[PDB]
Formats: sequence, C-alpha cells, structure tokens
Amino acid sequence: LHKEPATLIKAIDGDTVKLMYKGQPMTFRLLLVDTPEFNEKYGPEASAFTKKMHENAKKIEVEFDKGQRTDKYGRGLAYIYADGKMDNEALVRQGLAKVAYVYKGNNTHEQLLRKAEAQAKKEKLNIWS
Ligand SMILES: Cc1cn([C@H]2C[C@H](OP(=O)(O)O)[C@@H](COP(=O)(O)O)O2)c(=O)[nH]c1=O
Ligand SMILES: [Ca+2]
Repeated sequence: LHKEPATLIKAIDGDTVKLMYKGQPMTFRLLLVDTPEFNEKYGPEASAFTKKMHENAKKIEVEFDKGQRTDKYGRGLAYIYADGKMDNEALVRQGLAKVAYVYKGNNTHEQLLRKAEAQAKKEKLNIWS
C-alpha cells in the first residue's frame, strides 16, 4: 500500500472529509471505522477531532487499500494521514470511533486498529466510559 497526496477542501464529520485528489473534489470515507454521527453522543467531539487534525496538517495523504476504492455512494474509501499520522488509527485510539465495516480485501490495517481500540477501551475513553 502507498500514500498519495491530497489537500483539504472541507471538513464534513468524524469519518468523512472533502479532499482534492488528483485535482478533483471527492468525499472520502475512512476505512475500518465508525464515528458517531454529529447528532449522536461523541459525534460533535469526533467531528471536531477530525476537523482539527486536517486543519493543522501541513500534509494530507490518502492511502487506498487493495480492494474497492469507492463505495456505493461514490465516496472514496481510504486510510488518510495527517503529517504522517493515520486519522483512522488516531480516532479509534481516542475512543472517538469503533472499528467497523471490515470487509474482506480492504482490511490491511485491521489489527493495528483493533490494537488501538483495545487500548482505548482499557482506558475507558469517550465512547468506552
Ligand atoms: C466504511 C465503509 C462504508 N460503506 C457503506 C456501508 C454502509 O451502507 P448503508 O448506508 O447502506 O448502511 C455505509 C456506512 O457509512 P456511514 O457509517 O458513513 O453511514 O457505507 C462501505 O460500503 N464500505 C466501507 O468500507
Ligand atoms: Ca459514521
């Protein structure tokens, strides 16, 4: 798997973001995670966490997995990195997302994320308190 450039266009919520990728605007959905929707508990905090991660980044990258690159809604499915740090991992480690939507063939970073989730639950963070 490999990292490719992208630039912020705009925040959407905890697990979706609008990025410019290969010079085209696209909505991206983070692989292997589920943040609460804005209107749910820890939804606002998830959206704030991801928004901040992308605003503060000098460099954003997207990394597709081996399988499907777009979902049925036309959203890109990727691991996204902010200054080298994986958003997907960072959300789970903070208890602001669960591991979820693990489909065969797009699951390269599953166990990395599950390790992060175990550590978040151990610490009873956010969604696990
Ligand atoms: C994360 C992810 C979501 N999805 C689809 C499945 C879900 O379909 P349904 O909308 O039919 O439930 C939906 C969940 O996204 P959200 O969690 O953003 O709503 O997006 C994928 O198909 N592939 C994926 O890798
Ligand atoms: Ca969600």
